[PDB]
Amino acid sequence: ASRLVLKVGDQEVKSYDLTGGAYDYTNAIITDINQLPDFEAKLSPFGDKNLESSKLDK
Amino acid sequence: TRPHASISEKVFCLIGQAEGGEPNTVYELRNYSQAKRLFRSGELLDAIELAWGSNPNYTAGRILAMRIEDAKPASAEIGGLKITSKIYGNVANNIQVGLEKNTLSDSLRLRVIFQDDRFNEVYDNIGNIFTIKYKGEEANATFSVEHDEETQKASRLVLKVGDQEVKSYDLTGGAYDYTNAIITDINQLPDFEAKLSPFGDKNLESSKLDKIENANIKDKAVYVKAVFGDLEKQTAYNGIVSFEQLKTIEPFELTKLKGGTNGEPPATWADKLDKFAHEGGYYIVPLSSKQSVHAEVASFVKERSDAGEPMRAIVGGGFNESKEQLFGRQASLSNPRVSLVANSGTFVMDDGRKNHVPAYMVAVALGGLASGLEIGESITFKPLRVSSLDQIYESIDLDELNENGIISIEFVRNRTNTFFRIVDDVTTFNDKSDPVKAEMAVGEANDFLVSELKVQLEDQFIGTRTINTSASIIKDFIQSYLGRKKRDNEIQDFPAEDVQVIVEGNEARISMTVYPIRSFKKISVSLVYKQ
Repeated sequence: ASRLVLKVGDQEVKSYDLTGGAYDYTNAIITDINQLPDFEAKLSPFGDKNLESSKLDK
Repeated sequence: TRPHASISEKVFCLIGQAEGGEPNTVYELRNYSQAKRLFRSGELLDAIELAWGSNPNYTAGRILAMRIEDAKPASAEIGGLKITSKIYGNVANNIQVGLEKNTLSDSLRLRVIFQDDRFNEVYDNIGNIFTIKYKGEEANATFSVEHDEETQKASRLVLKVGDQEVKSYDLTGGAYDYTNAIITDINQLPDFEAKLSPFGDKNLESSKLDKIENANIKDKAVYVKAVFGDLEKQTAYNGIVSFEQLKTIEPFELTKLKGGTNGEPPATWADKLDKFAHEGGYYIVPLSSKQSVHAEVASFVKERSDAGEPMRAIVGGGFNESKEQLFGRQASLSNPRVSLVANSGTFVMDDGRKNHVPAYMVAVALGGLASGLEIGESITFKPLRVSSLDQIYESIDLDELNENGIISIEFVRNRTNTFFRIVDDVTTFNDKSDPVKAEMAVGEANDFLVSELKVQLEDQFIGTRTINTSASIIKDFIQSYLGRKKRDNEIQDFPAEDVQVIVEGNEARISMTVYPIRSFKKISVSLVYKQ
């Protein structure tokens, strides 16, 4: 995985660059999505999955 | 709270593929906290801690190290600034820098992020050097700051009441080099006031102030900004990043630096390896692998010794290299001052990871041990503290290796303990008839003794006081020197009566004999049982 992109309508609001940096771990993605006023993110209740963001799926 | 509490002569060299710090420059090392600060990763960081973790008792002294890479720093041009990373290599690309505005103060804000170090800092109140206020009863009052259009240095600060100048502060040079003089003199005027910014002693040079015109003062405490000089004050000696002004500074989005490079593997080593030619190291071990390195290092060492600088290298071939390969490497490396290590293994290390260790790094460990020994003390039978050795060799194989001049390591399981001891210090030079060439400790003692004798002869005689310093005086000086060295036990004995000097003109030809320390190597016991 290289990018996670949030799009409102047709246009990108923000993108999380998963190639490497602040978003090596998914929990940073959860926190930053939660930081956006219009978006929310919540971790799965079944254990601290907490996977590396490079292993996310298309 | 500035005063507070918070909570071996044989210098050794390392060179090879380090993955951190600026390359092509020699670094002198004393503690591995210094190493991690500079050599973040790669074989050099392992090699340093191995040298200082080489032996339970012995350790290497100060280490001279260079990263041999063509690395360059990541950099960016954005806004009115050129941004350069202090880190060298590909990792520098991860650095992200961005300018913002603090609207509450009408001032810039800077942020730098580097996630690998977990480094994240904010710099605030950038600019806003000092405020000006006015109290006169006239309708309005203003000020202006103007530059020299060529250098863009501030040249004047002018205070104007109505349309006309009351007073001007000539910032080109003189009493107003520093802004604090401007503050004091504005405060001296009855109708004007000035107060320094509360956020630190900004106290900038007045030439670095910014261009302002016709700012109305009467209703406002108006800030002079001087953003770039304040940026330099707050960031010049700080952080991972540095800035240069190309244009106007304005906010820009957080941007990754680009262009961080490590460079290709080097095709040759002379132009970088020769930097050790005056650093004063004795032992050197190259962490790199290829035989071209061994040839170039041997040539370098030989040139240094021919130039009067003693040096010796320790080498070891790869992983599990059989005797046939090692003999070919020895035949390609048979000159003295190079020691070939036969074995490779594993090191238990403070990383937690069990390292898989080539013979090059075993030779590193051996160089760290030898540099920690006393001058003239042999690595023979000393412990190595290797974890496990990928060893094919038994007693006859060890004989074959050692007779060929190839250093070998033997695992010994004592009755209740295990240790790895190295059998001998034989050099790669094959002919055993001359132990100065064949044996490393004898050569080391010879090099140090000869250098000392050279220096003492220089001081005593090549001061060139007179030709009347006849041959008998030189003989006496020699004999006194050898007597001192016998007293120090640096030599076993010398003939008192068999030193001769012949002098003719400005030249003295001298011959002497010295008995080297005779080492004792072999024992055989014929145990017999009776009754």
